[PDB]
Amino acid sequence: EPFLIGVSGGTASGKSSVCAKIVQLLGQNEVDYRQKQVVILSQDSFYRVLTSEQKAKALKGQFNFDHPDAFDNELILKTLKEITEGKTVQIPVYDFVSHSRKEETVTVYPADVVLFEGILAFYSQEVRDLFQMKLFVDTDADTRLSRRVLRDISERGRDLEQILSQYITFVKPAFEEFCLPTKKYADVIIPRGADNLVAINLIVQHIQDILNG
Amino acid sequence: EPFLIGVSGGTASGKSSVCAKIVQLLGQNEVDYRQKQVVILSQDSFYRVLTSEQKAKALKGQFNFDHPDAFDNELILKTLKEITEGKTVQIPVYDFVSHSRKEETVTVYPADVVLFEGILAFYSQEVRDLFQMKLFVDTDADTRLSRRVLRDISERGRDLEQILSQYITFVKPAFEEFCLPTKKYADVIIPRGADNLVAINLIVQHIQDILNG
Amino acid sequence: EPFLIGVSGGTASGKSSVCAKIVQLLGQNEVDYRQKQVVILSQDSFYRVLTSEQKAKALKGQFNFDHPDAFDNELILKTLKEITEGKTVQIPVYDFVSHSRKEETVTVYPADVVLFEGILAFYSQEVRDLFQMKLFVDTDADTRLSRRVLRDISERGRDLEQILSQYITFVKPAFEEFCLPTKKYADVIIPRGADNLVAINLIVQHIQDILNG
Amino acid sequence: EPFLIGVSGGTASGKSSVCAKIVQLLGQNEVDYRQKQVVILSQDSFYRVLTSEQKAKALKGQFNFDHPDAFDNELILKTLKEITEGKTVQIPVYDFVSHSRKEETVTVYPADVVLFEGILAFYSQEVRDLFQMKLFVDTDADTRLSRRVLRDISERGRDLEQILSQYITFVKPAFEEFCLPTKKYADVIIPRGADNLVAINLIVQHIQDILNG
Ligand SMILES: Nc1ncnc2c1ncn2[C@@H]1O[C@H](COP(=O)(O)OP(=O)(O)O)[C@@H](O)[C@H]1O
Ligand SMILES: Nc1ncnc2c1ncn2[C@@H]1O[C@H](COP(=O)(O)OP(=O)(O)O)[C@@H](O)[C@H]1O
Ligand SMILES: Nc1ncnc2c1ncn2[C@@H]1O[C@H](COP(=O)(O)OP(=O)(O)O)[C@@H](O)[C@H]1O
Ligand SMILES: Nc1ncnc2c1ncn2[C@@H]1O[C@H](COP(=O)(O)OP(=O)(O)O)[C@@H](O)[C@H]1O
Ligand SMILES: Nc1ccn([C@@H]2O[C@H](COP(=O)(O)O)[C@@H](O)[C@H]2O)c(=O)n1
Ligand SMILES: Nc1ccn([C@@H]2O[C@H](COP(=O)(O)O)[C@@H](O)[C@H]2O)c(=O)n1
Ligand SMILES: Nc1ccn([C@@H]2O[C@H](COP(=O)(O)O)[C@@H](O)[C@H]2O)c(=O)n1
Ligand SMILES: Nc1ccn([C@@H]2O[C@H](COP(=O)(O)O)[C@@H](O)[C@H]2O)c(=O)n1
Ligand SMILES: [Mg+2]
Ligand SMILES: [Mg+2]
Ligand SMILES: [Mg+2]
Ligand SMILES: [Mg+2]
Repeated sequence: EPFLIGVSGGTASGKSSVCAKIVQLLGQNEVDYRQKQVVILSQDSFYRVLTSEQKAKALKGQFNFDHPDAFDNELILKTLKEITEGKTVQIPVYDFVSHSRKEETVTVYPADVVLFEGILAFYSQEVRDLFQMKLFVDTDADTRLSRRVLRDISERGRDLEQILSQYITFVKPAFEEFCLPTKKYADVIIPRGADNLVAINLIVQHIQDILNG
Repeated sequence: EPFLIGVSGGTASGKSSVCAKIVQLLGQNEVDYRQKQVVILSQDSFYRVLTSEQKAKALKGQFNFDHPDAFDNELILKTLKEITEGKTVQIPVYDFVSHSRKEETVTVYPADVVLFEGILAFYSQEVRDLFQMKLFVDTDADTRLSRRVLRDISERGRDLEQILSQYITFVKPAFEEFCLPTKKYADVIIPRGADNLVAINLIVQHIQDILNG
Repeated sequence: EPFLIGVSGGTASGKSSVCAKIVQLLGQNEVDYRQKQVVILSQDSFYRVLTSEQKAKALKGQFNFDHPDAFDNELILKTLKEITEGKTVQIPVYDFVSHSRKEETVTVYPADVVLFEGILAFYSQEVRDLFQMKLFVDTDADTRLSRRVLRDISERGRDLEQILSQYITFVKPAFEEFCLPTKKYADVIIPRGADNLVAINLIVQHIQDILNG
Repeated sequence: EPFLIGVSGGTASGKSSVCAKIVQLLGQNEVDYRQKQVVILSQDSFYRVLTSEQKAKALKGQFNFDHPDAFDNELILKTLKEITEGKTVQIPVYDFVSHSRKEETVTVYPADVVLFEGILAFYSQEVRDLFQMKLFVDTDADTRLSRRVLRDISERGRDLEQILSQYITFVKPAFEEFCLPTKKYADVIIPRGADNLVAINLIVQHIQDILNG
């Protein structure tokens, strides 16, 4: 029943902002949580719980959060399957500042349209096949690195050199090995991320049509 | 005023078939010529009339039909502006077999939506500014060459050797120098071409909305 | 022990002609077979013997000769190791017209320098580690397709349609999945191919040094 | 008489370090300044003197040091021509910390081999034709940005946000518009910059051969 839209692109490409803008333009930020018609799920909500050793390494920017193994892919698939079945689900909340899953959770009631966004949203064939539309937010790597540096220092309490070390060591290689090869599965490529008002209004209009019947 | 959609991409990327699929799905092929609400204009209709020396080289695959100068940009601008003003216009008919413009012209009546497609549709800023939406059909160069070889032999009366010679000598360099750099002006990138049904349906749905108001 | 130089690059990038130009410039074509100091080995000599079903599909351009499995990597490793040990070896002769290995084999006597070239020469780590120098011939995909079409029609008994079909279906995908990713192992990237005289002369000069001691 | 080698690549690709390593391995750092056989000239030595307004903007990372206009190209050409004529020349010394030409200068006596390195070494046809060998140090843009950030903060007294602003606004666009299109003129592409010992020893050996006669 629900129409699932998968959204991918590299880190800091604008995935989160594109999805947030779409939902805001659809007037969903005003709808009762129990009656939202369009919701956004982030693949990062499903990052795995780290062991003491792993967290230690994460604090030093030495843990690989960009490899498919960093995510609980079974939980992702099972949650998406339940959503397609019209079931109400609970989604974990991840804290990038402490590299941990919070205690609080977000309950997702049956929706008509679901946006699932993540750096590896198209990595798994099973997950891919669940999407009726696949969008890829394409932003150059150097541009994304500049955005990631500014974002991580000002929002995630990260140190510049740690960010750059983590990026060169893990983010870049994993993006090239696991994310780029999935771009070919996208139906539509969106450049300029959240500043692309034309592409965004196009998706908004399409979703509204789907909502109207 | 009519809603203009510009469509670009390299040679044989799928521009013509994408526009053709869009109007077919909109049911325009079952509407009388005078009653069509969506019409397709091709930049190739505006190739310049060749001088005798130019045609000579053209017959040997030694003329550059991929340079911006090969198109009558002044006529393109004039024609598109008149269309924007709701005027009925006559446009030339180009024959790829003879590298020449035919005697007959095509009457383009006022339509609600106009698709203008061509390898250098986004080259001119004045032209570019007339499009309310810009689409770029992105298809790999080798895939496109394959498509062009078969198409040119079967539709444009060309022979293998000349096609490859012209491609390597003029088409490839011109694409990199003049076409590729215009990709940044597109609002939406459609990979592969006419087989991309989700992207096509997104544009069809958008156009149907314009037609309904 | 002999100095081994590995050479890779996509199909028709210019690997064979680059190696051929190098030995020609070193004057090896004017030296008796037994006296040659620089020899060329092609990975294509190690294609596997096809089963009846495989040859059937091969005749229709429906067999994947671009997958690592299409080569006998065990024989390649064994042969190269023996050559490294200064042993004389016999290598197979492959016929592209019939997709089969000939009855006769070629005797490879101990040489001071060995050029081993092939589309997947850097795929195997064990093989890769035997090369003291690795060169990757980088030529654009469309340029390469053009070259392959002409070469395959004139040298490998293929017809246009089948070539393009095989290329798009197996060659292109395999290059992106298996060949392209090995480019990172090259020490030197030689663009364009055999027409790159400065790059070729650099390798010739380097080899002449090895020959002089 | 002198053999000129042009070296290009984007900012922080490793151009300076590659050239320095080559000269050091050739034993030139021990030779009397008046008798050096191999010398390195940097295109940055020829940055233009800024006006008061320009310097003000430079202090804010708002001046375009990546456009061909930022360099005194006539002085570059004339100096290279004089060097080819065996003339002794004087080369300005640039200070990145103060965005200015210093008073001190470096005198360059007749050399046998000259390495000229810069982000736009291959931009001018006249300058390009002076080179008998053209090398391009190829390093990914995101990797180069990370290196540039670390370098500018620790060696050029620049602020992080100013570096990123200057990079996004000027460096990246100019690299893509003016530098990338010159890569096609390179004879040899060198990856991994100064860590590529194989490629570096190859150039060293070639130069030594040129020096020996
Ligand atoms: N179009 C843009 N221009 C400049 N900065 C942007 C743009 N889009 C996003 N950013 C910034 O880049 C960072 C990446 O944000 P986000 O939308 O969450 O990307 P992603 O979800 O792919 O990681 C954010 O800090 C955001 O404010
Ligand atoms: N998905 C596809 N698979 C096989 N052939 C295709 C596909 N898409 C287009 N073609 C063919 O490729 C050629 C390029 O066609 P066209 O749509 O006219 O591109 P363009 O208008 O950009 O030049 C045509 O002969 C067309 O029928
Ligand atoms: N610079 C060039 N210009 C035109 N044709 C070329 C050039 N270089 C190679 N070719 C041709 O392209 C084809 C590819 O040849 P080859 O050297 O065998 O490449 P590879 O060994 O990588 O498959 C050959 O038919 C060859 O003669
Ligand atoms: N191979 C490398 N690995 C890590 N850092 C490097 C490497 N090569 C250079 N760097 C660093 O990157 C910066 C770029 O240096 P440089 O050689 O001067 O490049 P360019 O001359 O192209 O600007 C320097 O601060 C240097 O120490
Ligand atoms: N604890 C974590 C979890 C993820 N991440 C990063 O978050 C990125 C994915 O989130 P964005 O799509 O929002 O960029 C990954 O590239 C990864 O390196 C992190 O830096 N620390
Ligand atoms: N007489 C002509 C006119 C155009 N052309 C080619 O047609 C192409 C543009 O049309 P397509 O977008 O349909 O490929 C150009 O790349 C150009 O080389 C040609 O081959 N002969
Ligand atoms: N029987 C065979 C064996 C190999 N090949 C092709 O030969 C190529 C490898 O040789 P080149 O490097 O000379 O191009 C592969 O891309 C493969 O498709 C073929 O077309 N038929
Ligand atoms: N005053 C100056 C002059 C040049 N530059 C930078 O120096 C770079 C070129 O030097 P590198 O090749 O050493 O990176 C340019 O990208 C330019 O932005 C600067 O940041 N301030
Ligand atoms: Mg995000
Ligand atoms: Mg067309
Ligand atoms: Mg070959
Ligand atoms: Mg430098």
